[PDB]
Amino acid sequence: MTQNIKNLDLSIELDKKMYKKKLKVLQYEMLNAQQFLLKNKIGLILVFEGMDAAGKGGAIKRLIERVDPRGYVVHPISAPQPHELRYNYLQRFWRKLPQHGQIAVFDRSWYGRVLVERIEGFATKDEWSRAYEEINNFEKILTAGDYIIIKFWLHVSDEEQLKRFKEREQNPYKSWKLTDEDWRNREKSPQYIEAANEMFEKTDKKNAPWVLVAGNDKKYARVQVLQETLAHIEREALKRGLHLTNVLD
Ligand SMILES: Nc1ncnc2c1ncn2[C@@H]1O[C@H](COP(=O)(O)O)[C@@H](O)[C@H]1O
Ligand SMILES: Nc1ncnc2c1ncn2[C@@H]1O[C@H](COP(=O)(O)O)[C@@H](O)[C@H]1O
Ligand SMILES: [Cl-]
Ligand SMILES: [Cl-]
Repeated sequence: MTQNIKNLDLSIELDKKMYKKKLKVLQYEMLNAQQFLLKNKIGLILVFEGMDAAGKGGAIKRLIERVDPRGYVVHPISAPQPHELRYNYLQRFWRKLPQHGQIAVFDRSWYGRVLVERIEGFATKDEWSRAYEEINNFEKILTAGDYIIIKFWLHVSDEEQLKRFKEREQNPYKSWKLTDEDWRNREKSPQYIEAANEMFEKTDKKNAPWVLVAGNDKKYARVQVLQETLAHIEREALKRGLHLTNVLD
C-alpha cells in the first residue's frame, strides 16, 4: 500500500526540522527548473489525480510555492459546463495548454473521462473505452514536440481519507465545502480504484509516465512529488541534448 510506494525510496523519513530543510532545497531546485524550461522554451504539463482528500491541493501548493507566478497556471478542474459540452471532451483542455516554456498544472484533468465519467455513466462504454488511446495519442503529439508531461496519482487509504473528512468537517475554512454527496461518494471507492488501475495499465507511457504517490503522509507526498518532477525534467532534458544546470545564482 503506502508502505510499498515508500519502499521504492531507500531514503529515510525525516523529523520536522529536517523535512523543512529538504523541502526548501527541492523548492529552490523547482524554481531553477522552471527558469531552465523557460530559457529553453520547453513546456511542462503536470497532471494530478486521486480521490477527494488524497492531498492533490497541498502537494501542488508546495510544488509551485517558490516558482515565479508569471510562469505557471494551476487549473482546478471540475465537471464540464454546458458551453464546454458543445465541443469534444478534450477541447476544454486544449484551450488550457501552456505555451512553450510555461507550466500548466491540472488538479484533475482529461483523465476524468476514464474515472468519474466512467464510474457515474456520464461517458458511454464506447467513450471511456476508446479514451485510453485517444489520451495517449494526444499526450504523444505534445511530448514528441516541446512539452514534458508527468502524471501523479495520490493514493490514500479509506481510513486516512475518513480522518481527513472529519478534520475538514471541523475546519472553519473547509466545512462549508464538504457535503452529504461527498460522504456518499466514499461508497464508490472500489469502482474508482478499479478504474484507476485500468487507467495505469493503459496510459503509463515512457514519455508521459504515471507516478504513484504514497499520500497517507502529506509531508512525504509533497517531497516525493517534488523529487519525481525534478527527476523526470532532468531525464527529458538529457533526451533532448540539454543538461539542467543552475541558472539562478
Ligand atoms: N471530467 C469530469 N466529468 C464529470 N465530473 C467531473 C469531471 N471532473 C470533475 N468532476 C466532478 O465535478 C465536481 C467538481 O466539484 P469540486 O471539484 O469540489 O468543485 C466533483 O464532483 C467532481 O468529481
Ligand atoms: N453526512 C455525513 N456527515 C458526517 N459524517 C458522515 C456522513 N456520512 C457518513 N459519515 C461518517 O461515515 C462513517 C460511517 O458511517 P455510515 O457510512 O453511515 O456507516 C462514520 O464515521 C460517519 O460519521
Ligand atoms: Cl465530439
Ligand atoms: Cl488549516
